[PDB]
Amino acid sequence: GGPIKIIDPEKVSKEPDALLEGFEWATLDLTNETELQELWDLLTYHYVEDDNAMFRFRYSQSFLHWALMSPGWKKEWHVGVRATKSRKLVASICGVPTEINVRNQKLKVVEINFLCIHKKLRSKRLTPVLIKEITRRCYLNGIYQAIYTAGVVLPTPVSSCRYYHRPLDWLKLYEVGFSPLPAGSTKARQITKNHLPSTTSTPGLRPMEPKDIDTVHDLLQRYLSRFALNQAFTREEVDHWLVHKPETVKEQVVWAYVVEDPETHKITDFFSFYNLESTVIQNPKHDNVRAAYLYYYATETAFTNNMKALKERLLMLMNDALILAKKAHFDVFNALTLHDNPLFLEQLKFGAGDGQLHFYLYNYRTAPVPGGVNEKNLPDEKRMGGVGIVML
Ligand SMILES: CCCCCCCCCCCCCC(=O)SCCNC(=O)CCNC(=O)[C@H](O)C(C)(C)COP(=O)(O)OP(=O)(O)OC[C@H]1O[C@@H](n2cnc3c(N)ncnc32)[C@H](O)[C@@H]1OP(=O)(O)O
Ligand SMILES: Cc1ccnc(C)c1COc1c(Cl)cc(-c2ccnc(N3CCNCC3)c2)cc1Cl
Repeated sequence: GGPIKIIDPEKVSKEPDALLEGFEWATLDLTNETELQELWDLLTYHYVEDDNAMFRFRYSQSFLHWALMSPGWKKEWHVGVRATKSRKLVASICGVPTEINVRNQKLKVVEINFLCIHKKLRSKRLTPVLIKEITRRCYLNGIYQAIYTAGVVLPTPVSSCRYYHRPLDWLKLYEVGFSPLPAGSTKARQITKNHLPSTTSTPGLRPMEPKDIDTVHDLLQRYLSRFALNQAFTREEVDHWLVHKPETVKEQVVWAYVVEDPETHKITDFFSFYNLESTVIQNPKHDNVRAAYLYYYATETAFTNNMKALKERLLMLMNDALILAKKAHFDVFNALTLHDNPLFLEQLKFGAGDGQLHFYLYNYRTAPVPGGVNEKNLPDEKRMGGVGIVML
């Protein structure tokens, strides 16, 4: 495929379009703690809810710092709208730069995230106005393509993936209304079903350390290249997205583990997962669901091109991930059908979700890509090799 249109740099407007009366554009400076707070206040009460109004995503301030100030980031791409009189932040749309591979073409893009409109300004056609203004701001900086995911269907998706959920603390997920009691069964039998080992089983598995950066970078890129659509990681991005920094990050967001070969001492696998709570909206017993999401991972056994061998190693690596997540007090472990994940989701007892994530490319045309599912929307080993990028 290829780009849909060429942008004339000389016709990109210097000033933004007009906004609804009483409102004005504002560039957010998220190094300023009050503005980061303002953004957190908007998202906490106005961001992504499920269709039953039971859970709302609760990105923490530390997550946002991490997600929005990654290598190459520009404040010009953190876009707000404020009420002119109260100065209150009522809408947002953000991007960060990265490079992607789309069928062996390498593309400079922005990843678009955190589109949010205060509930009281909904249904006023403000979204197209947000979208068009961040577009202009990117165009001024020499970026002309974007990638994004959404829960809703818009023109020409590149792929689609289903959410899966492996219960770590089943009872709490039972009390919040998330997990069913099905149907001639017992709390105890469900806890039994979900009970995990207390120690990990992969030989040489330890926490990732800064010294592992170069070797993990190399393994990740090799693995990711087995996917038609992937993130082309830099060294700095491996550092930023995978290596938690104790001294500077007060609330930990990223968790990475490597597999040091007991004999050769070369890293042969790694996996990672991040922390993203949901607010439980109307609930007596509980306030908070603590969720871990599967992130990037890689394994040398994938290059043996033996699908049975890969299944074996992933079944073991991922079950250690569950055990480690449980140990860090997470209530549920979430994954999508992207990567080689259909090889293990069901067998490790993830239950199919109702959530769907659709993937989009702006100003770039390419043939559809497999999302790990089939025409019944259930995991399928023949339908992988497509989506290799995970977006927050
Ligand atoms: C090179 C640079 C390119 C840069 C940009 C590339 C493109 C980036 C694209 C943005 C990627 C975002 C990535 C994420 O962050 S996805 C996260 C989206 N956020 C939420 O779901 C949070 C809760 N919801 C809301 O805040 C509002 O409902 C939102 C803001 C979602 C809609 O507000 P509202 O409900 O007040 O609607 P409206 O009256 O203003 O506008 C109606 C129009 O908006 C279109 N719509 C609805 N949902 C989405 C959606 N998720 N992506 C794109 N478009 C969407 C819809 O087709 C309709 O168009 P049409 O019916 O006229 O055809
Ligand atoms: C199990 C659970 C726990 C906490 N919150 C939700 C919504 C759920 C329900 O499953 C969903 C459902 Cl139904 C929907 C989404 C969802 C939908 C639309 N957009 C997203 N985004 C999050 C990723 N970036 C793009 C926007 C997530 C995500 C999940 Cl994890």
